Amino acid sequence: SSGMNRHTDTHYPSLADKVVLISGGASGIGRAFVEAFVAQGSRVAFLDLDAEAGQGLAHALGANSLFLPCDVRDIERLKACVAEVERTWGAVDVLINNAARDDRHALADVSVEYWDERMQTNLRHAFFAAQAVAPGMARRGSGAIINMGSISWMRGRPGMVCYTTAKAALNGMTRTLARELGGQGIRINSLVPGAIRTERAGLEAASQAFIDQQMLKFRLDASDCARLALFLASDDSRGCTGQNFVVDAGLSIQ
Amino acid sequence: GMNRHTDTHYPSLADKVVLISGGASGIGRAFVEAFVAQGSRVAFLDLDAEAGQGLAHALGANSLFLPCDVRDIERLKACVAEVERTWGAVDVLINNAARDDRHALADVSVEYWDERMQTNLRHAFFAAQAVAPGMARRGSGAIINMGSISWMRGRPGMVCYTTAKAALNGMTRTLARELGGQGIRINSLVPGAIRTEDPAGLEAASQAFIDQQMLKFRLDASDCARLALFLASDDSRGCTGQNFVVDAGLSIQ
Amino acid sequence: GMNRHTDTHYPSLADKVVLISGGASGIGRAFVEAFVAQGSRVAFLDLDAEAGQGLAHALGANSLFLPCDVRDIERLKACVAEVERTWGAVDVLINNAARDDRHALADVSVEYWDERMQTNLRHAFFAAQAVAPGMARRGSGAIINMGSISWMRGRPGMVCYTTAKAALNGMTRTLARELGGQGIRINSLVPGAIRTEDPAGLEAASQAFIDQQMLKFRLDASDCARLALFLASDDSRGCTGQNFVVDAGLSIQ
Amino acid sequence: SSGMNRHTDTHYPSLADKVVLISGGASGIGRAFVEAFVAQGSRVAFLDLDAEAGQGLAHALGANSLFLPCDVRDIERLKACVAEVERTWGAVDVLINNAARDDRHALADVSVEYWDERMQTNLRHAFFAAQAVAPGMARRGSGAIINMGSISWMRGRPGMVCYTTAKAALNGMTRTLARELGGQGIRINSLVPGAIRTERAGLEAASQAFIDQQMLKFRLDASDCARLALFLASDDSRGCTGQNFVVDAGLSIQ
Ligand SMILES: NC(=O)c1ccc[n+]([C@@H]2O[C@H](COP(=O)([O-])OP(=O)(O)OC[C@H]3O[C@@H](n4cnc5c(N)ncnc54)[C@H](O)[C@@H]3O)[C@@H](O)[C@H]2O)c1
Ligand SMILES: NC(=O)c1ccc[n+]([C@@H]2O[C@H](COP(=O)([O-])OP(=O)(O)OC[C@H]3O[C@@H](n4cnc5c(N)ncnc54)[C@H](O)[C@@H]3O)[C@@H](O)[C@H]2O)c1
Ligand SMILES: NC(=O)c1ccc[n+]([C@@H]2O[C@H](COP(=O)([O-])OP(=O)(O)OC[C@H]3O[C@@H](n4cnc5c(N)ncnc54)[C@H](O)[C@@H]3O)[C@@H](O)[C@H]2O)c1
Ligand SMILES: NC(=O)c1ccc[n+]([C@@H]2O[C@H](COP(=O)([O-])OP(=O)(O)OC[C@H]3O[C@@H](n4cnc5c(N)ncnc54)[C@H](O)[C@@H]3O)[C@@H](O)[C@H]2O)c1
Repeated sequence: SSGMNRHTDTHYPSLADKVVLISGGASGIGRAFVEAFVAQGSRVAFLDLDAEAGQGLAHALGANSLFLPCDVRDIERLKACVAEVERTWGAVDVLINNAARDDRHALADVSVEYWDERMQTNLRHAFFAAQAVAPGMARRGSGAIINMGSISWMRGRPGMVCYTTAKAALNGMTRTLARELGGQGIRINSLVPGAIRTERAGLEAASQAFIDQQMLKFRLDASDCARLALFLASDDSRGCTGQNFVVDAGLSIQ
Repeated sequence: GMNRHTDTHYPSLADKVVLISGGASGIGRAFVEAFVAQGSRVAFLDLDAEAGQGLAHALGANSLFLPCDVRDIERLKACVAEVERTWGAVDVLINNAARDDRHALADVSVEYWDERMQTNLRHAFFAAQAVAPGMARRGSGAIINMGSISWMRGRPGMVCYTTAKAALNGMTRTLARELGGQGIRINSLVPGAIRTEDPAGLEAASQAFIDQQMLKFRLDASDCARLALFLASDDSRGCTGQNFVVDAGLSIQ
Repeated sequence: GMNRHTDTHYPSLADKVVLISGGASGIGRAFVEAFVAQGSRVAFLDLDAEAGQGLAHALGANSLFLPCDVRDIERLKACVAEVERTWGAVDVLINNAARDDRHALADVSVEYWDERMQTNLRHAFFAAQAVAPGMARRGSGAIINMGSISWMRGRPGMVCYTTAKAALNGMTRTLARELGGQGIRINSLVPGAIRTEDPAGLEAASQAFIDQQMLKFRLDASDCARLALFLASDDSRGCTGQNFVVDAGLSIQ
Repeated sequence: SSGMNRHTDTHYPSLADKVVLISGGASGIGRAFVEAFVAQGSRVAFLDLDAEAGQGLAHALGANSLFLPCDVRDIERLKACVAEVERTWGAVDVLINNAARDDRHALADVSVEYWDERMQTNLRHAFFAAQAVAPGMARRGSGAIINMGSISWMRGRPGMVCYTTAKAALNGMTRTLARELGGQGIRINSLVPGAIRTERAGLEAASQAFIDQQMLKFRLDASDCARLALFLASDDSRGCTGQNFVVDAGLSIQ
């Protein structure tokens, strides 16, 4: 559907028919991944807690898009959602650990219950999702995992300690997983966005603030993220593992 | 009788109130002994009661052992409040308690992951949260997060421990910014392969670390403690947000 | 007959003007061939005239070989100006020319150091300086600095080469900021141990890199070229100031 | 002399009588090193192109301070200055590569002659000085090298490409030298300052700008640098090599 963003004009033959799985795929950046992979002719499954948003997107993208309802805090349902994907299409080729929650919170405000919840939606699934797809990949001898990272912890960003600390956690989980699974043919990297404009006056000011702080004087959008994801998924990046790829218009270096 | 760990003397450490988690054994013990030798008032937390009691008794009246399982945040909070009740606001927090037991990626259950994160990461946040208001009232404080080179070197077979350690690398930066306007500096102390209490199997493993290191000698707990004293003292007053790596070059191979 | 290096097709590369130093052989050749396959106009510089001539002849009318010894800044400037005269402003500069010959710390003279810095670092600055005004007039441009993991891994026995490579790591960041307001993005492409044209001695060394890598296969020039195409294309339009490391995990050990 | 800053109250017995060599020692940060080591009772030699500044400082600090005139661009004189130090006191214990020139310069303005000169005063000496002191150290089985680094290249600071690129060069030269010389007992690290107030209206504003950007809301001065240098020199840091130690009040993380 010409209504839905293709995100790039580039064509990656190596993505055709690969099985892709994206968590938090129904909105924002996750939606752009879902769109971009479908446009390259992958078989794309995504998970999201918003069922009516997920259903609309699968309906718009057609039969090579699959929407599986899932709350990533429930590891049981996450492993079930994985098993379903592997049942329908085979072993996953490309896992994108994207689901996350970046609501702001002062350090003094944080209760034990909040911290545990935030760690569960922000960090713990990426581990269990990678744990779930790994053996299928290993059986085949190949696959790719992308962990969505953030420059927020790199820039020491205050006021959201559970989210920045999870993002920092994934930076390290990428390296060690890379080592643990590389012998099996599985490459793992972190895609690290800067300030991506989405849909999640004073808005104009905040937007100009980013442009003033960035090296490249235009705003980043979800397309910039998906363009990096397609490269990281494709055979073009087959020797890259353990690494961060930062798409942030220079905002992390100031 | 006690390991003093350095002949250096830091006048700025005299009388400072120092709180260390997992202080009864290993690295944490070395911190406890080193800061006591500098004249600090040192409170430490540990779930090993017998080890903690013995150590406090051996070090005397400027050591205080509080029993605490760091997974229990309420007890952690209570231990902090009691330190502040006895000696006033903490000057120096060292988030040290950790469990680095090996575990294969394939075998980790939800429950293991939650517990390993709670032992290895969660408490460092809550301990910081507990000491911050007392620090801010006084206008000064230092926090030291014990880090690890293991995640930097992509070390396999202990994903919960390395991921926690990588978590604290980020938590250092962001809390440094969030609290530094209150006068609180926060850094991570990042050791390499520290020797701590098949003879050939041990000897061989120890030789392998020497062979891979740039400096050809084994590191021990004293190396750690000497870095911590500097990171606590007024000599590092302007350092915040940073890692300081004591690893004989093991991380650069 | 030619290595195309990828089956990927980047429409944004069609007709772009690409300048590569040390393009006649090895990695630089792979760049030359890969961008020509995408429909770009590719100019390359090299001191090996016979290799450059043959390559331009083999690739045809959208390849231009300019003889150039990159230590000679005046010639470097002249080659840039001639590219701009034939095809207009450069779209994509790849600072590639380097010499990585081994040399012991103890034995390096002033003259060796100066020459090794001139071959390995200086030209990348001047080449950037030469292409920047033409980029700025058009409002867009990309620069790629070929980096190395060797300094990151503290590799001994070639101090001039590793120090140059570490120099470009910093030069990437600062030129990214200085030129990005003009629309010019700058990144470093950082390969691991790339196979390029005692059999047991070679086989063993190659096996050692496989053993230390995370992915168990040897990297080649094509791996490099496929990253460069992405870093040149509109797919990386928002990436600047950054390293992109293609090393099969060799740098994380 | 009570007139001269001691920089710390800390006492390091392991520094007593060690031989220290500092390039660009007569002014600013280099002067603070010279003062701090003398106060710990080291034998301190420094090099500087400003003879009358160097003479004044050696006169003020007394007989365990030695001032050797030197233009660090002249590698010959630098190796001679080293040989003199080793002749008078033995092998150097602690080398601090501090001399540098941070005049601003637009990228378009830079001529070949400028670039080569700047690289010579900013980078090339640190290599040759480390080359000169190394064999004496190796003979003894011990020593320490500190390379003065800068957060400027880390923060992608524009308008001084020769200086930031040299600083970036030394970041890498620290790692590789660490490996090359570690078997000999020589440890090498980079001391990396933030915005240090020195003596090198609108000044007040610029100063407030740093405080606003820093995490810790006070200015850094030369003492902060020397306090780190003494630790890096002493036996207290005997297991630390190959590393950066950044003293910048959080300015690099923003
Ligand atoms: N916005 C940016 O500038 C930016 C920058 C850096 C990193 N990122 C990262 O990009 C990724 C995508 O972020 P986004 O901005 O599109 O977020 P978003 O919240 O706009 O959309 C993410 C999706 O995740 C879903 N989701 C949230 N909780 C979930 C749960 N428990 N189970 C299942 N689905 C759940 C949301 O409903 C939504 O569908 C995240 O990893 C985030 O950290 C974003
Ligand atoms: N040993 C090394 O090579 C090494 C290397 C890198 C980093 N580190 C870091 O050093 C720090 C100290 O480590 P160590 O090697 O001495 O560890 P250790 O396991 O020997 O000792 C840690 C201490 O914590 C206590 N402890 C553990 N769990 C606890 C809990 N739930 N409640 C209370 N106390 C608890 C233990 O009883 C022990 O006294 C840790 O943060 C570790 O991450 C150690
Ligand atoms: N080979 C690897 O494993 C590897 C690893 C990391 C980084 N790199 C980087 O890859 C880039 C390409 O390297 P390579 O391995 O193909 O090197 P190479 O030495 O095989 O080829 C470099 C090319 O530059 C040309 N050249 C050298 N000096 C020149 C000069 N003064 N004037 C003009 N041309 C000159 C050569 O003639 C050759 O064609 C270099 O920047 C190197 O730093 C290579
Ligand atoms: N100022 C800061 O905020 C800051 C920040 C980061 C790094 N640094 C670094 O700190 C170190 C000291 O800098 P500073 O600010 O005190 O500089 P300064 O210029 O104030 O004093 C440095 C000394 O070096 C001398 N010198 C310069 N050229 C020389 C030459 N060719 N031969 C011999 N001596 C020479 C100067 O005359 C002076 O005596 C340098 O390595 C600099 O990069 C400074």
